[PDB]
Amino acid sequence: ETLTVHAPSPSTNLPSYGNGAFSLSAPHVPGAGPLLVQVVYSFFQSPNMCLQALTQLEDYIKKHGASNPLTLQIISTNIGYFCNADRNLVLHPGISVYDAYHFAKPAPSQYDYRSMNMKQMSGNVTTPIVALAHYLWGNGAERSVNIANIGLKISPMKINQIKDIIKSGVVGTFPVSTKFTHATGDYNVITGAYLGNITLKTEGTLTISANGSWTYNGVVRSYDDKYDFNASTHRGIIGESLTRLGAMFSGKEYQILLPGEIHIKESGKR
Ligand SMILES: [Mg+2]
Repeated sequence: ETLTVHAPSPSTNLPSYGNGAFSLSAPHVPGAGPLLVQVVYSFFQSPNMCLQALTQLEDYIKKHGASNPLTLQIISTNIGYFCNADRNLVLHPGISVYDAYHFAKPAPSQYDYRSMNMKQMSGNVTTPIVALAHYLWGNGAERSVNIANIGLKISPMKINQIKDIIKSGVVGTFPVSTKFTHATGDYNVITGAYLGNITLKTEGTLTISANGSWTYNGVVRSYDDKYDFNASTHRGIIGESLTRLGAMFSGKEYQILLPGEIHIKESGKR
């Protein structure tokens, strides 16, 4: 019968992340000055800022109680901080996750989910927690992320181009047109967590040379129209955090849209 967490709103949001009691913390580096500024800037670009945040939420529940009102305030506020930052990243592309999280207007503690929530997610490291947001509070509404933002790394050796073990190469030219399943969770802990396994389509050329070396020059887009956000679809360590949290609190399954197209070129040797 699970617990409800109040959506982020000025009316209920705590004044700061962790209400002061805990914080996002970079790795330790000796020194002072602008050096330390770089350290926190790069830490907000790491997937570890997302894992730390989730872990610190999980840790606080264990220590204080899932139904403790303050815990419930903390889940809501903290997620909202992520929701606000991810909003800044969508509305100001190519800016730093740090500056997105810390942009003073609008105030991050004044984030209002009901009026501010967006279909579009950035695909940056903030997105997994925002994906949790939309489960908690989205009411099965549809979301979206561009495939150009999910940090795709293709390894043609895992596709249908692997049927080059036929040694036929060269050339040089081999037309490729295939659908394939791609496990983002295998290498990308951000994307794996909320998208997990996706189905992709690729058209392009495979260039194998006389000495076993090969290049695949092609285009990738989503094969399936949509993907389900539920516990069975989460992949990787962060996905596991999402699953444990989502079981504990009330929410609704939704679909995520994956539009757009990328260009890849990937080489190797037999
Ligand atoms: Mg790190």
